[PDB]
Amino acid sequence: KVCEISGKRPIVANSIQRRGKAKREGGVGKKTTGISKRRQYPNLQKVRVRVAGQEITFRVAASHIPKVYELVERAKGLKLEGLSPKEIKKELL
RNA sequence: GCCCGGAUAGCUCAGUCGGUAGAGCAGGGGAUUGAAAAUCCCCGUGUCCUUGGUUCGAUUCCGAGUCCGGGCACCA
RNA sequence: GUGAGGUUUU
RNA sequence: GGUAGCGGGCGUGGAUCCCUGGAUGUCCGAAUGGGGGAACCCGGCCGGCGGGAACGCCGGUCACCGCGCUUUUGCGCGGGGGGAACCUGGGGAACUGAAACAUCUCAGUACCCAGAGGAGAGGAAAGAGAAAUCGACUCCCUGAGUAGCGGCGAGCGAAAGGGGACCAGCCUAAACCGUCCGGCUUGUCCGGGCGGGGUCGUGGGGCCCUCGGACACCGAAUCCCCAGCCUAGCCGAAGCUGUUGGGAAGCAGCGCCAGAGAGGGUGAAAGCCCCGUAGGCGAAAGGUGGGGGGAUAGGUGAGGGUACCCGAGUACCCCGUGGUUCGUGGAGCCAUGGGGGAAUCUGGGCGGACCACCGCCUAAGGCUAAGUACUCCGGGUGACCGAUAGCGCACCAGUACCG
RNA sequence: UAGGGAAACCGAGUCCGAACAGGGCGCAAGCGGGCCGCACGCGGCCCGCAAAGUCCGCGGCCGUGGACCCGAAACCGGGCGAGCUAGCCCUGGCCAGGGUGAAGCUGGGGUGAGACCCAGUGGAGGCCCGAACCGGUGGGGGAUGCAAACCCCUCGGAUGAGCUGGGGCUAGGAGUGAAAAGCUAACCGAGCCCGGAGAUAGCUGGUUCUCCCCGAAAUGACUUUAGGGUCAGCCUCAGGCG
RNA sequence: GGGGAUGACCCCAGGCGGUAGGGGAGCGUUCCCGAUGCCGAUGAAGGCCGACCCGCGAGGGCGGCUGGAGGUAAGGGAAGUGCGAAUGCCGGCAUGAGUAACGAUAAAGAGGGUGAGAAUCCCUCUCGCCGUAAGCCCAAGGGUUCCUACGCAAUGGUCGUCAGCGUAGGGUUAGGCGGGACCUAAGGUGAAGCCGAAAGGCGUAGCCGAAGGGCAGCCGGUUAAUAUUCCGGCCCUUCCCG
RNA sequence: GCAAAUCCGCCUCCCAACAAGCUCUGCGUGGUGGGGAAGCCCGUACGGGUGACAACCCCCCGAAGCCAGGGAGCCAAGAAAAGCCUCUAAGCACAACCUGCGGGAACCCGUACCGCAAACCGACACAGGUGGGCGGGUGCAAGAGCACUCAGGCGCGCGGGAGAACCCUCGCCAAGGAACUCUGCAAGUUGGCCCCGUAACUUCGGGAGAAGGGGUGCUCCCUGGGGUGAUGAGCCCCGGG
RNA sequence: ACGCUUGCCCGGUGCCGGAAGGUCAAGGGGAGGGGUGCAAGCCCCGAACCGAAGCCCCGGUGAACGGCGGCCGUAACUAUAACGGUCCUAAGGUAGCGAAAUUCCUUGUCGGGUAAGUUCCGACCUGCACGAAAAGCGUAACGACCGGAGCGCUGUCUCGGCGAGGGACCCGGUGAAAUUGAACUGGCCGUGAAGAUGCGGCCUACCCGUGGCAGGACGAAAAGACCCCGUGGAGCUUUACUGCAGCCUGGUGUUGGCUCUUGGUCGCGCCUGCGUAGGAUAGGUGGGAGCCUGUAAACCCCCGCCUCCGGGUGGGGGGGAGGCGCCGGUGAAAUACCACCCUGGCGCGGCUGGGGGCCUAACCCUCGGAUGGGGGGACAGCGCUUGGCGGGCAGUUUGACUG
RNA sequence: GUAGAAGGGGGCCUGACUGCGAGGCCUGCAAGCCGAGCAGGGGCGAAAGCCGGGCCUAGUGAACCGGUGGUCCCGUGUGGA
Ligand SMILES: [Mg+2]
Ligand SMILES: [Mg+2]
Ligand SMILES: [Mg+2]
Ligand SMILES: [Mg+2]
Ligand SMILES: [Mg+2]
Ligand SMILES: [Mg+2]
Ligand SMILES: [Mg+2]
Ligand SMILES: [Mg+2]
Ligand SMILES: [Mg+2]
Ligand SMILES: [Mg+2]
Ligand SMILES: [Mg+2]
Ligand SMILES: [Mg+2]
Ligand SMILES: [Mg+2]
Ligand SMILES: [Mg+2]
Ligand SMILES: [Mg+2]
Ligand SMILES: [Mg+2]
Ligand SMILES: [Mg+2]
Ligand SMILES: [Mg+2]
Ligand SMILES: [Mg+2]
Ligand SMILES: [Mg+2]
Ligand SMILES: [Mg+2]
Ligand SMILES: [Mg+2]
Ligand SMILES: [Mg+2]
Ligand SMILES: [Mg+2]
Ligand SMILES: [Mg+2]
Ligand SMILES: [Mg+2]
Ligand SMILES: [Mg+2]
Ligand SMILES: [Mg+2]
Ligand SMILES: [Mg+2]
Ligand SMILES: [Mg+2]
Ligand SMILES: [Mg+2]
Ligand SMILES: [Mg+2]
Ligand SMILES: [Mg+2]
Ligand SMILES: [Mg+2]
Ligand SMILES: [Mg+2]
Ligand SMILES: [Mg+2]
Ligand SMILES: [Mg+2]
Ligand SMILES: [Mg+2]
Ligand SMILES: [Mg+2]
Ligand SMILES: [Mg+2]
Ligand SMILES: [Mg+2]
Ligand SMILES: [Mg+2]
Ligand SMILES: [Mg+2]
Ligand SMILES: [Mg+2]
Ligand SMILES: [Mg+2]
Ligand SMILES: [Mg+2]
Ligand SMILES: [Mg+2]
Ligand SMILES: [Mg+2]
Ligand SMILES: [Mg+2]
Ligand SMILES: [Mg+2]
Ligand SMILES: [Mg+2]
Ligand SMILES: [Mg+2]
Ligand SMILES: [Mg+2]
Ligand SMILES: [Mg+2]
Ligand SMILES: [Mg+2]
Ligand SMILES: [Mg+2]
Ligand SMILES: [Mg+2]
Ligand SMILES: [Mg+2]
Ligand SMILES: [Mg+2]
Ligand SMILES: [Mg+2]
Ligand SMILES: [Mg+2]
Ligand SMILES: [Mg+2]
Ligand SMILES: [Mg+2]
Ligand SMILES: [Mg+2]
Ligand SMILES: [Mg+2]
Ligand SMILES: [Mg+2]
Ligand SMILES: [Mg+2]
Ligand SMILES: [Mg+2]
Ligand SMILES: [Mg+2]
Ligand SMILES: [Mg+2]
Ligand SMILES: [Mg+2]
Ligand SMILES: [Mg+2]
Ligand SMILES: [Mg+2]
Ligand SMILES: [Mg+2]
Ligand SMILES: [Mg+2]
Ligand SMILES: [Mg+2]
Ligand SMILES: [Mg+2]
Ligand SMILES: [Mg+2]
Ligand SMILES: [Mg+2]
Ligand SMILES: [Mg+2]
Ligand SMILES: [Mg+2]
Ligand SMILES: [Mg+2]
Ligand SMILES: [Mg+2]
Ligand SMILES: [Mg+2]
Ligand SMILES: [Mg+2]
Ligand SMILES: [Mg+2]
Ligand SMILES: [Mg+2]
Ligand SMILES: [Mg+2]
Ligand SMILES: [Mg+2]
Ligand SMILES: [Mg+2]
Ligand SMILES: [Mg+2]
Ligand SMILES: [Mg+2]
Ligand SMILES: [Mg+2]
Ligand SMILES: [Mg+2]
Ligand SMILES: [Mg+2]
Ligand SMILES: [Mg+2]
Ligand SMILES: [Mg+2]
Ligand SMILES: [Mg+2]
Ligand SMILES: [Mg+2]
Ligand SMILES: [Mg+2]
Ligand SMILES: [Mg+2]
Ligand SMILES: [Mg+2]
Ligand SMILES: [Mg+2]
Ligand SMILES: [Mg+2]
Ligand SMILES: [Mg+2]
Ligand SMILES: [Mg+2]
Ligand SMILES: [Mg+2]
Ligand SMILES: [Mg+2]
Ligand SMILES: [Mg+2]
Ligand SMILES: [Mg+2]
Ligand SMILES: [Mg+2]
Ligand SMILES: [Mg+2]
Ligand SMILES: [Mg+2]
Ligand SMILES: [Mg+2]
Ligand SMILES: [Mg+2]
Ligand SMILES: [Mg+2]
Ligand SMILES: [Mg+2]
Ligand SMILES: [Mg+2]
Ligand SMILES: [Mg+2]
Ligand SMILES: [Mg+2]
Ligand SMILES: [Mg+2]
Ligand SMILES: [Mg+2]
Ligand SMILES: [Mg+2]
Ligand SMILES: [Mg+2]
Ligand SMILES: [Mg+2]
Ligand SMILES: [Mg+2]
Ligand SMILES: [Mg+2]
Ligand SMILES: [Mg+2]
Ligand SMILES: [Mg+2]
Ligand SMILES: [Mg+2]
Ligand SMILES: [Mg+2]
Ligand SMILES: [Mg+2]
Ligand SMILES: [Mg+2]
Ligand SMILES: [Mg+2]
Ligand SMILES: [Mg+2]
Ligand SMILES: [Mg+2]
Ligand SMILES: [Mg+2]
Ligand SMILES: [Mg+2]
Ligand SMILES: [Mg+2]
Ligand SMILES: [Mg+2]
Ligand SMILES: [Mg+2]
Ligand SMILES: [Mg+2]
Ligand SMILES: [Mg+2]
Ligand SMILES: [Mg+2]
Ligand SMILES: [Mg+2]
Ligand SMILES: [Mg+2]
Ligand SMILES: [Mg+2]
Ligand SMILES: [Mg+2]
Ligand SMILES: [Mg+2]
Ligand SMILES: [Mg+2]
Ligand SMILES: [Mg+2]
Repeated sequence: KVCEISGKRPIVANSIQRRGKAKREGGVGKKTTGISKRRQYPNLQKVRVRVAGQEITFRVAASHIPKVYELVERAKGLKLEGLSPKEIKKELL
């Protein structure tokens, strides 16, 4: 799925397996022996954030783990202790 | 094709961690046992892989591989 | 407290 | 109404018909009070009716999601679904071609999903590429089947520049400043929304000093008005006689008009029998108004000092990938799935491994008309057809019929 | 209109090369030609629209496009179907009649007590015979039939591993399967409908008016190739030699 | 090759079987320039003939009959341009041929009536068949096929006056019967929540979901067609009001 | 009882205890109402008057149906929720609930016909298939089987001649009895009930209805009973001589 | 189902276990080189070494896949095998059956059944080519299964006949079907693509029908259902190829705090060499007549240090001119003065590489009413990357000449 | 085919060269083979002359992708790689 902050999507990518040592390191070269479609995913991980309303769980990538904890200090001057444990979620940017 | 361990007597094998070497068969007669089997005894078969070198030497150590194998590639 | 690779019938 | 037939009534006091604005518009259908096997059933609240408490009906409101206000209640603004073809993004084949065939081609095509449009996408250079050059973007013709890629086989295939259609450029965060709120050490600072301040490569901009003068100019893509166009239409020249025949428009005589001798109908073959073509008028009302006049928002300058800021897990490196002609080749650039990981103009990216010089441009935020594709629909044309043609249907057709 | 060379680069020359040896590429060779300018080297001229090429038309052929037409077995994408059939879940219904007589119970015999035996009672079985019912073993008819799976007789189970009504779930490289590769809407070694797709076919068939002139071949050299191909041989047309 | 009046008209010599093919010359059809024209009721295209004329031909002229309103030179062009074959297609009509069959071997016969027409329609008297149905009542399913009156255009495997066939008019009456305003199982949808590129897929509470549970009606008559509904007797249920 | 209870569950019980009381069904009787034939006249059809003041009594067989949530046995262990009964939370106790007495209201859809076929599904008025219930009587021991026949329908929607070969179905046959054929394939015999008898072998059940046989009709007399009815008179059943 | 058993061998393969050892990926590490720049710097390689899974190797596993022999001589001729010698050997089939659903020779041989038996039954074993859980031999009951025999009875037959109904036949009514080049369609003998109604010769035959047979029209149906070809298409298999699902595994993110001993380029330091032939704690060698020495020697008493148990080398606190080697002695080599690195027990400079023990907040599971308890615990799962297994799946290929 | 050496023996050398190659055999094409002669510089022989492998016919493999030396030709703005 999509990240909650950045938005990195699971992209498709070919898995081009081949056989043969290369040109400058060998004799002939690299011949492609088979191609197949492939489904690359991101590091979608869960993290708990202790806000005084509710301990919210997120879904964020490993390259954006410090974006969440950096985003707590940005999300500290906003309205704390909201009237429901769900409205704290979508009000991050 | 780099690397890995070796080629010993018709047969296969006792080996060195550098100063050693072969035992068994289709074989002839043989103390034996009161003239019976062969327990046991002489006995027919070493370029110890081809070759170069520390070395008193090479029947044994080390270097390239011609001899055969497993993994590893690479083959337009 | 100790002894047999062990035998065959003319 | 097609559309006959019986039986009735309307119209100059303007009937029928056409166009525009309205009202009603049962039920289903995004369906949306709820259920539901679509065109059915059952309700809640507020008013009314039937003698009306119990029963029924009518008129409003009651689905979900994202926003602003409302501290919760609730009120306003949008979205859901469909659309012949087109466009963008995310997935995505196989037969065929290589006279097999797995890389490749077919092809990022058919097809599936999402949203928007009368187009979409793209767009104001971290561009292009050799000339110190061009200067947003889109489309056509060239360049050119060229350079290139490719079991270097099949085959795929640019870009630069030029001639053209069109031409519009902008907005915002950052440094600095004012209010309010949040954490709280209520210190002298942090975090967020608003108001001024900035949109740059000739580097721009914040603060301070000097030159000052704008109170003059530009100007929308926003708004207002209007020319014009569309949804109904109107005016609009000119001929008779006799004969064959059932029928004259033919034929014979004398004529007429032409800004109209296109077409169709008229018992047959007509410029002068009719409807209209030439040409000119026509809007009360509703749409368009890219065309043209006005208004506003918004823009306007030079030197010195300071080096505070110029788009963060981002540039860059490695592995795995897609696109450009680039299939891993010397493999650049554009985005990145993962790992490491800064700087803010003495900072960076690019000019095809790479190093130095020399040139171009500021990425990591967003918007943008015009030129381009297509025809459900409107009309005109056709060396287009004429009921086995043409769309599947010229006819009461996506019907009868099959499943 | 200038071409060589892989390019650099050079140019009526270039390249191979030390080279003017030698060779491969092009080059100039003269068509209409009063050209007598009066030097028979004639320089080049009236001058055929040409050596010399381009643009358009009309034909033959070819490549990419479906490319003379018809016809597959198949592949992929999106969906429709478990009202037939296969399995299963929930809820109901069906099984006439007759017999054999298990476990237990009661009574009697037995001994010290049982175990054990007999009689009655008892009515369970994937029991037996046999109806509706679900099936089709064997025979006959039916064979453009009554029927795109029947009819007459005989049959196996018929209290169950049973039969069946109603509401559902499972699906195409998948479902289900007491397992045959059966069934999945009358045809299943991978359904049906649409689209790619006018797929491909060196494989069959067909290919429409007339007249005239010439006229073949079934051979050779090669191909994961022998029924098809490329070149040559054979034929025809046009332009030149004679 | 020649006379070369260049004659595109006649002499001389040679040749004229032919598939796949190569080449040359013509005919016919749709439309277009010619066409603001010409032909055409004294008769156009098309249809049926010709023993007529021209042409080696595809064919073109002319004459007669039918037809009732279009056709188009000469010279050219563009083709959706010439059919007998493709187990081609579409529509018609043949052969098979007055042939097989006429649909369970349960079975018909006779007298009257209607009617133009009767083995087939209506009535009566005999005979046969089913009678755990070939009888009756419901749920499926079908959707006016039910009844009456008038008829045989078409249908009934023959006829038919009849018809489940056509035209018209009627006919289905519910507090108590079966469903909803009651509930639930398998299963489906689905607040919260979870997962997945999107379409979407799981999923608590709750909702839907039945031939399952609960709930108050029995007997007889009436029409050509309605009956636990209409009516006669008789008994109950739910809710509201005093 | 994811408790709030006087309700339910558990433990202490003076008692009752195979019972009785109280509630829930079915049947009979029951105020009363309806039906009332076969046969006969009028009969076009349809059917109508009828024959009555109609009778409407008794006996037996007897269900898979009702009481029902009965009883016994067995393992494979045999749904949910709603109505209704009861106790309470917030609330209300001038309310609200229950039983009577009188008066009102009861809504939307189905309703015809065929429904084991001519109207459903099979291109057809198709010898196929289609769920549930009633599905009579007599005899065969019984029975939804067989044969016939009540009520109800039907003669199957092409017939009439002759009575060739040949096809299908059926019946019969001197003598042989499987000799035909790949094979007793097909056809035929045995067949139901009661009574004697029943082998090899075995997992002791079975084989087994083994194989083999005898009887079955009708009339009269005597007699054992059982059920209902009353103890038997009457009526059904099992028999024996 | 059940009675008796599952005997032989682990060589190939599958599987399990393996802290010894070989190979190997990403990666870590990096001597030594290359390009460029005036250099500072930047960019490429890079051999040593470390580095899992997997493969190789060892053992086990046969109610795992899988198989289970030949040859020469010997007993009163024959026969043997029960005995003696070989192995492509891992191993040579044991019990129990056997011309059998197995047997080619074969109808093997004998006996029963019949008069006649290629079938059947019971044995013989000469098992091409039974066989022990792809189970071996029997077995009460049972089977719409197959094979054989007998019995009473039957047309099934020798050998047919007769009768009945529904068709067939005639008449009245309705009235198709596939096939079809046109047909005015004779036989024989020859020819013709090699099987003649049509061609040639001879013979026969008036035209047209009705009922029947099916010998012909190479009759009809289906574009052979057998065989071959197509570089046709599918289903299935495998140690045929390549990928994928899935599984194992190193690195890395999620993912942390500590501790123990081990590892690598690692020589600053410790003091390690005795098969040894003589005097031996004798390393190969380099100087080898000087220095241990009065800044505290010698028979051996200090003594940490290691040890093959002999013994030597450092702190030397009390000694007091004596230790004795270059040669002789050993030999493949001569020290005692200055150390060149191997052989090693060992302190540490660079990174901790791996293996354990504890806590745990991340993460996961779980508990009635869950911002809180319990357990696992930085492991699992998940992403990227690397290597291996992998017909479970998919795309595929498997040639041609050929009397 | 060869003794009027190509056969056997001895001396000296590597022409078992580099750039070409007129004219041909054969062939569909691709290939295969003979090659007098020119230049440079050699070997043998005093010279004339011969030597561009083997007495001859078989002893092999088109193309593409790459490896090792030289050439310094191109090398993507410039100089280099
Ligand atoms: Mg990171
Ligand atoms: Mg003795
Ligand atoms: Mg009108
Ligand atoms: Mg009128
Ligand atoms: Mg009127
Ligand atoms: Mg009027
Ligand atoms: Mg008006
Ligand atoms: Mg309107
Ligand atoms: Mg309304
Ligand atoms: Mg609704
Ligand atoms: Mg809905
Ligand atoms: Mg109100
Ligand atoms: Mg009111
Ligand atoms: Mg009122
Ligand atoms: Mg809206
Ligand atoms: Mg498109
Ligand atoms: Mg895309
Ligand atoms: Mg493909
Ligand atoms: Mg291909
Ligand atoms: Mg492409
Ligand atoms: Mg939309
Ligand atoms: Mg849309
Ligand atoms: Mg536009
Ligand atoms: Mg646009
Ligand atoms: Mg846009
Ligand atoms: Mg845009
Ligand atoms: Mg910009
Ligand atoms: Mg351009
Ligand atoms: Mg321009
Ligand atoms: Mg501003
Ligand atoms: Mg007018
Ligand atoms: Mg006018
Ligand atoms: Mg007139
Ligand atoms: Mg006119
Ligand atoms: Mg006139
Ligand atoms: Mg507007
Ligand atoms: Mg405009
Ligand atoms: Mg700064
Ligand atoms: Mg690339
Ligand atoms: Mg990039
Ligand atoms: Mg990234
Ligand atoms: Mg960069
Ligand atoms: Mg660069
Ligand atoms: Mg249109
Ligand atoms: Mg049409
Ligand atoms: Mg017509
Ligand atoms: Mg339909
Ligand atoms: Mg030349
Ligand atoms: Mg020239
Ligand atoms: Mg089913
Ligand atoms: Mg159903
Ligand atoms: Mg049974
Ligand atoms: Mg029944
Ligand atoms: Mg069956
Ligand atoms: Mg059958
Ligand atoms: Mg059978
Ligand atoms: Mg039976
Ligand atoms: Mg039975
Ligand atoms: Mg069934
Ligand atoms: Mg599919
Ligand atoms: Mg599968
Ligand atoms: Mg399955
Ligand atoms: Mg089927
Ligand atoms: Mg199929
Ligand atoms: Mg096709
Ligand atoms: Mg295609
Ligand atoms: Mg071809
Ligand atoms: Mg000729
Ligand atoms: Mg040719
Ligand atoms: Mg010529
Ligand atoms: Mg003449
Ligand atoms: Mg002549
Ligand atoms: Mg000719
Ligand atoms: Mg020809
Ligand atoms: Mg036409
Ligand atoms: Mg005229
Ligand atoms: Mg006329
Ligand atoms: Mg015409
Ligand atoms: Mg006429
Ligand atoms: Mg055509
Ligand atoms: Mg035709
Ligand atoms: Mg035909
Ligand atoms: Mg006849
Ligand atoms: Mg006949
Ligand atoms: Mg006939
Ligand atoms: Mg007949
Ligand atoms: Mg009959
Ligand atoms: Mg009669
Ligand atoms: Mg009569
Ligand atoms: Mg009469
Ligand atoms: Mg009759
Ligand atoms: Mg119905
Ligand atoms: Mg119907
Ligand atoms: Mg009707
Ligand atoms: Mg009538
Ligand atoms: Mg009629
Ligand atoms: Mg009729
Ligand atoms: Mg009449
Ligand atoms: Mg009717
Ligand atoms: Mg409901
Ligand atoms: Mg209601
Ligand atoms: Mg419900
Ligand atoms: Mg409920
Ligand atoms: Mg559900
Ligand atoms: Mg769902
Ligand atoms: Mg119900
Ligand atoms: Mg019910
Ligand atoms: Mg409950
Ligand atoms: Mg009814
Ligand atoms: Mg009725
Ligand atoms: Mg029934
Ligand atoms: Mg029917
Ligand atoms: Mg019928
Ligand atoms: Mg029927
Ligand atoms: Mg049935
Ligand atoms: Mg009797
Ligand atoms: Mg009886
Ligand atoms: Mg019966
Ligand atoms: Mg009767
Ligand atoms: Mg009848
Ligand atoms: Mg009849
Ligand atoms: Mg009939
Ligand atoms: Mg007869
Ligand atoms: Mg007889
Ligand atoms: Mg007899
Ligand atoms: Mg016989
Ligand atoms: Mg015989
Ligand atoms: Mg039989
Ligand atoms: Mg009784
Ligand atoms: Mg410099
Ligand atoms: Mg340097
Ligand atoms: Mg540096
Ligand atoms: Mg059975
Ligand atoms: Mg017979
Ligand atoms: Mg019949
Ligand atoms: Mg007839
Ligand atoms: Mg013949
Ligand atoms: Mg003839
Ligand atoms: Mg003849
Ligand atoms: Mg026949
Ligand atoms: Mg722990
Ligand atoms: Mg925690
Ligand atoms: Mg813990
Ligand atoms: Mg981990
Ligand atoms: Mg496969
Ligand atoms: Mg393929
Ligand atoms: Mg000589
Ligand atoms: Mg050549
Ligand atoms: Mg030689
Ligand atoms: Mg560059
Ligand atoms: Mg450069």
